[PDB]
Amino acid sequence: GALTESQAALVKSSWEEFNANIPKHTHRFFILVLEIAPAAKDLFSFLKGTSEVPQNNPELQAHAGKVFKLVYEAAIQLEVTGVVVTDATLKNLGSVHVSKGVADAHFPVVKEAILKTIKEVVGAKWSEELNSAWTIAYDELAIVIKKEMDDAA
Ligand code: HEM
Ligand SMILES: [C-]#N
Repeated sequence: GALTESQAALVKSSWEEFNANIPKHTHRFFILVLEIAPAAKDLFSFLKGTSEVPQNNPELQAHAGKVFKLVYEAAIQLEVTGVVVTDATLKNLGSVHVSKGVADAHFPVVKEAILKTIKEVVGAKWSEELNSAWTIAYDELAIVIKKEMDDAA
């Protein structure tokens, strides 16, 4: 689909819609995670010892916000430039996932959880053209982190 001027315009618009509600969209995101794979719970410091996903934990929120920002920035960078750029951050990202016990087969867990999360966020505006646009941008960014994990291992 490439990322036409028209597709980019579609991701920006839908990201703005997400940040518009972080405590919601972020706790939703962790539930769609534990739906797709329950075991994942022992991994997060702020989920261990708990029984349910904390709803107002600042550690949790600041964590999940950072995750979606990174996927959006990725899509514009693809329409403008044509690529996703690897920096210091994405590399420190890759280290911390390894310390914590995270693997690659974990990644379609977090993707579906994010496409389903954005399908929920845009509702009727949803198009093929948009699904195509966030699918392209996640896949392009995941390709880049998995790359830094394998490197931190
Ligand atoms: C494009 C895809 C992904 C993005 C953009 C992303 C982003 C992030 C960020 C920004 C942090 C916090 C880093 C810090 O500041 O110290 C982090 C932590 C973490 N990540 Fe991910 N991530 C991705 C995929 C995954 C996957 C597939 C898993 C596995 C379920 C995972 C599990 C974790 C865990 C356990 C931590 C530690 C949190 C703690 O215990 O405090 N991530 N991630
Ligand atoms: C990362 N979640």
